[PDB]
Amino acid sequence: CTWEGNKLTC
Repeated sequence: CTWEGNKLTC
């Protein structure tokens, strides 16, 4: 799980 702009994406 990592960050995308300011959302969490897994």
